[PDB]
Amino acid sequence: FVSEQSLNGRWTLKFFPQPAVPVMTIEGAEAANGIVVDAVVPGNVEIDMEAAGLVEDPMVGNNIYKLRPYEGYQWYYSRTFAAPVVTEGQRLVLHFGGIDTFAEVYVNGIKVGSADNMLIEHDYDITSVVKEGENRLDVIIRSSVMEAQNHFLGTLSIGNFSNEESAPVRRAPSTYGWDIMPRLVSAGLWRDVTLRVENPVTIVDANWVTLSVNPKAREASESLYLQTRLPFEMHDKVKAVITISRDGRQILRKEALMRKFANLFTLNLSGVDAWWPRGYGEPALYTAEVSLVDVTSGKIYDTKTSKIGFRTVKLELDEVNLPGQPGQFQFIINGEPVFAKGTNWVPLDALHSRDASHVEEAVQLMVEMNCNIVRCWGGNVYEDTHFFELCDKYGIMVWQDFAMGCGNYSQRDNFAAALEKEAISVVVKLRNHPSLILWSGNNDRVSRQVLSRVIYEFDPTRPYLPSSPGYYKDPFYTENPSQFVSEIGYHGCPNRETLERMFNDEWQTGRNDLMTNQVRIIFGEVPADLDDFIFASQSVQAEAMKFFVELWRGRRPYRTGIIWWNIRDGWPLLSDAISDYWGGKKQAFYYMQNVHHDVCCLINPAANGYMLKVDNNTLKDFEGVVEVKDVASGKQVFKGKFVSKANQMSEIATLPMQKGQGMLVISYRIEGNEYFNHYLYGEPPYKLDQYRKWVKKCGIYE
Amino acid sequence: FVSEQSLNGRWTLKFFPQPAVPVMTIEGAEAANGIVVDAVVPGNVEIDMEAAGLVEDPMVGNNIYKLRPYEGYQWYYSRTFAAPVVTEGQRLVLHFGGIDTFAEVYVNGIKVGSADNMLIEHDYDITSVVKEGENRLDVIIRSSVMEAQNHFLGTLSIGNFSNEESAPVRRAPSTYGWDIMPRLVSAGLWRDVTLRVENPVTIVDANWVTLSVNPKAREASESLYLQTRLPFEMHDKVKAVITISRDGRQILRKEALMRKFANLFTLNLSGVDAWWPRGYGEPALYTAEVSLVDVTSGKIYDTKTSKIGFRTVKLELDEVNLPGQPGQFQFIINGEPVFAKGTNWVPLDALHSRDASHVEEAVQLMVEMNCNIVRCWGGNVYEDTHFFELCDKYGIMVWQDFAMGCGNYSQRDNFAAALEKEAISVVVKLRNHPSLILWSGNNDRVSRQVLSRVIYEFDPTRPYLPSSPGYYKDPFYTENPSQFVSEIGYHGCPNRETLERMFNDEWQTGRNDLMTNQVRIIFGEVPADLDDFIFASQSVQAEAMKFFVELWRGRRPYRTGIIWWNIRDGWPLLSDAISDYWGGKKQAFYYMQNVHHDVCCLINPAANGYMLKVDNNTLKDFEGVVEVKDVASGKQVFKGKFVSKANQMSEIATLPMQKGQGMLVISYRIEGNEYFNHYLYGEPPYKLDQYRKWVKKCGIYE
Repeated sequence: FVSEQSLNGRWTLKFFPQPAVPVMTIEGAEAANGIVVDAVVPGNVEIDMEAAGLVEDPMVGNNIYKLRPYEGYQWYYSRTFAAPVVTEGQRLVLHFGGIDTFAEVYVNGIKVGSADNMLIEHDYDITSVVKEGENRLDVIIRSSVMEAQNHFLGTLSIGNFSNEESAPVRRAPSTYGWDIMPRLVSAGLWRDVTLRVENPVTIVDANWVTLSVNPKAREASESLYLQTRLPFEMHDKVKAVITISRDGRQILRKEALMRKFANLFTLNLSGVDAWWPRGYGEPALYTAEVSLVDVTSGKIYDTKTSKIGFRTVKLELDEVNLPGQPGQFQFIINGEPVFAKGTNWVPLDALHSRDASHVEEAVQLMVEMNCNIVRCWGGNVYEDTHFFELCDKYGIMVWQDFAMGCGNYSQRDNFAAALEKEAISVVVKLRNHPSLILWSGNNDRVSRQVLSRVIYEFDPTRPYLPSSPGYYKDPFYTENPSQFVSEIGYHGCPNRETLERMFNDEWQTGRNDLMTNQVRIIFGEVPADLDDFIFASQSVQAEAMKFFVELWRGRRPYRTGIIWWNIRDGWPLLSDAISDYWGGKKQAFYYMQNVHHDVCCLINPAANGYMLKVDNNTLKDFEGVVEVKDVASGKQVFKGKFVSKANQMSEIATLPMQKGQGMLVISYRIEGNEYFNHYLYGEPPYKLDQYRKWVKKCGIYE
Repeated sequence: FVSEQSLNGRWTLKFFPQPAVPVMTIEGAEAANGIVVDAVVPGNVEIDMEAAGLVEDPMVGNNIYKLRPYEGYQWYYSRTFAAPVVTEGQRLVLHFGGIDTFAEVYVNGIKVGSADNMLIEHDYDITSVVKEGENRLDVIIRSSVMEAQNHFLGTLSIGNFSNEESAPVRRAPSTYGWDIMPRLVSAGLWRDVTLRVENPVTIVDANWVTLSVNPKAREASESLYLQTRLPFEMHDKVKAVITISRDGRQILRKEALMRKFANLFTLNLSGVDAWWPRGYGEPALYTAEVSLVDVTSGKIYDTKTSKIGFRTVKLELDEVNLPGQPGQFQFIINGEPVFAKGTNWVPLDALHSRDASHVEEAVQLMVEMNCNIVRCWGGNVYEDTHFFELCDKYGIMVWQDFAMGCGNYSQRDNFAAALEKEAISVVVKLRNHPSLILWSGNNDRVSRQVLSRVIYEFDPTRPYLPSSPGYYKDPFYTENPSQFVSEIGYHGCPNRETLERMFNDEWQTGRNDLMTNQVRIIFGEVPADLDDFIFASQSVQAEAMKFFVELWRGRRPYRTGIIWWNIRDGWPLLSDAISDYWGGKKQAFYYMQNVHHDVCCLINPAANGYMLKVDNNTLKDFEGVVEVKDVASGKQVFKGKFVSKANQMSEIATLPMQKGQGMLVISYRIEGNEYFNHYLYGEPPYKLDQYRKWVKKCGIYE
């Protein structure tokens, strides 16, 4: 964009209870009896009120329930802005990255738009209403909860675990409450507000599509679907300048005279690397830039730049074993069947204006874990562009769920038009990121028509799948027929430092019972000491998660992927996450890390023994040695060389059954690098002090 | 509702020919040159004009054809009403139970609505337009026939037996003419007009769904889908009070704090009886009441009460014998396959404001007949709530056809939006009646999309079936393959008292020939005497109907149901009904009554004799004796005991073929109760005097 003048910073926020007739004008907003405080954009209204000392910190104890009255409040944002320089023919666009949710937008007392979706951007042409000098921007938000009473719900929209208030509105269903995730509806301008100046000649969209890729020949066929705004007097007088580069070095430069507003450019490239997920290769990214330049004067009218990756994606459905069942598929990246291992992406923060501050660390948790895939939960908002940029950079594939609740939705025209608008917005915005590999829904009007037609018309290169949503050794897990398990979870108690900071009735804020259960089956009794209960509850979560991934990794090539719930909490809570809201890595995080390795030696239970395997999630063969040794006595159970064939599971040896309870060490070395693992044999209940000494003498985990 | 002030009574009706430009304003209505007369609401405009002596009685002779000019007239209803007490926050709703059809509704000279469907209710919020003191209500109806010329018809909408004027409008197709049913379009406010006052806290809908039922254990799982209007200041401060009772005794009382506007309550009940159709058990009904009560003050904001029945319905489709053919299904009520026997429901009156006055007696005709099912014809209007209440009370299942004509309809957006609005209105209004068991239609845009999507979203507990629409011993009836015959009919001449009251050209008002035919095949010659022709024509209809039901009852379990056309006339006419418009029971009515018994001994023709059967449409076993005796000579053909197994047909004996013509008596006694039947053997033509003596000496029918 020619000019991007930010409107972030200090605004004026006036809040008041919403009357029977909602306030939708500036006159009623300034006449209403309310409280005026300073606000920060981007932000949440609860953050502004806590800065004013009007609400307590909702992250401690039961303070979150004290935000209940504000769900029926209205929120009046207002600020003054200076009008940027607009010459004749240019357009001034007021850009909202996120309005939660129902609001009337005014510029100089003139309504410029009416917003009704918190998950998509909002752009309003304010060229004709802006004035010279000081201008006025007013946004009057009304109660999201009360808007639901403007709709009549179908039978199948009531009673589902999704809140009925979430059914007729386009908002993140998690904000209304889920499992233990607490109700925090909130409101406000939770993303950037900016002013954009566009030339009469401008780029509307630049769609990059990888037609084909030959990784060995270092070649790729890349298409550019360029749509521009082009006055006819500029036809045959503007040229498009396409530039592909990597690390400063220019790979390709193509110029073409713009004779029409929409064009397709096919670039056959040489000496370019393919984009691969983690383990299967390098996440090669190339800077793709297109510019509209005047042929005579050289004036640059617009320029769009993004980092793309040459990659092809295909979902291979298995119709021989369980045809059409959830999980009977496998991702084919660059013609190679990949094994998916990763986490489900939950909200990063109940106050979603703080999501961007957590994106960096949260994605890094997947890097240390070595996740090659991540499934963004449909109950959460759509993450912004920077999240996908990090997944592009670190080679983490993205499975994107369209925002839906666990329960049926409307089948009428009004809700379909709102979902089509949302789908077209999200698809066009994200369809150029190589990390994104799959759209997912869940004649049901939303998934089997509206979302499918949008993908068919705006993203034909990605698959669209409308489906797939006590003792960890129970047949419930060990005899699951799903080639690709999606949401597998287990509860763990957060670290003591997180407990003493977030905090009976406070712990409840049968799920808390589930914690005490799992410790009894594994360790016999519930430890009276708090520190002993934390280590025991975290060790149960650690072994259970490790067992799940090792099971799927060891049953390849039938098993094709495993996504687990989850990697990080979005609120200081007692849940199934392996890392809490403040960055505390629980005991499970380290157990899984030694199993998500590119080449991992593991043990699976066998009929008359233990099966020592080695899994390879790369495209190269590896040689090494592996040594199995009982922890307690130190006896060597197995030691020998192994060949890890590329992109497959390899069986090494069948170990004899050990006596009673105990632990085995897995010491294997690859190319001079030492890697470590373990296997808990025997039958529960175990002695907690014995399991503690096994971990300590193993010398792997603290 | 807090206040229901009726607006029924005397109105002011001004009628005039509709100009080229239809009158749609109060100013043009009062300026038009017309006639002003007193009117009665609810009513039909023809009834008001006959009270003024302006039209003759359209029930005598050819007077109905003199109402032709009024089809192009406009009708201007007008009255004054006092405004009920409305406090701050309350809503005043003007309720129309039925506007026929196209009208502009004005309150104090301000248009509050525009109506375009005579089959559904119309509600308009007149809170902002009502004034203190005397108010004005004006309804300007225009010509329904002329509105059709505002549409272009498809090829398949022209030429069908449905009138082309009925295709593009939402009106009862019967009003335009059907078979001999005469054309009487009519107009007016044919149902109640009332004023309703709603609190800010009010009940929008209370959907009762029987999830499951265990008749033996006297248990049932009942769900309540409650949708309310709830100001946020009332959240957590209003409670819902649910009460299930029967005959004053309270069965269940549940209270729940209203924390959101829409909720699902599941009630697991004990000591409750299931609802059964006639014969299969008791029509147990329970008073289900929900109220919104202020937790502090105890103020009752709203209360909705209705009688429900714990019942489950399933349509078992036969895909082995004739897969997908009409009639190859059977109703499963409470897990039991039921045998359906009943009548088709035609209009109760061509002037439909008189329907409510006939509902009581008409439903009683099905009670004396012992019908356990009734199919409301799609050419008729949707009956009101009281009709379904009587079917709930007397255990008569209801098969509801969506209002459609025999012929294809439009496939464009305008007609689909009008039908979706009508379907959503009718379904939400009737989905709580236990007697209702089936919705029926007939990629055809109406049945295979619009109606189906409405049922899927607003009534998932009931089946939706888009289909099934000379000598009575001709193979045309005796070799019909339909397990469930739906519209089986036969003509009979009404009683003499009905002829001398309704009345060549008058009798015509080849169908009248059909009467003279059927008497010739059965009795040889056409009786010259009128009384002799009436008895002969009614006896033909009586034996033919009796034969049809006995055929289906005797071929169970393959045959699953039989609905016959029809039980009652809606106008003094010569038709196939077994009871005329003035309540006169024709000879067929009594023949069918002795065959619709819960346990009926009957005879079916066999290959080399007669098959003596006993049918059981209950869930209990019965023992008795049966005696067969020839009428003319008095010889005993058969006598012995029989065991009637529950809910099945049982063969008793194969009787030898009797000589020549004659009649058999069927004298069977069950639990000390005497029941009677007969069988006409031989081959037509018969002597009418001989058949008369057979009936007289049989001692069953007068």
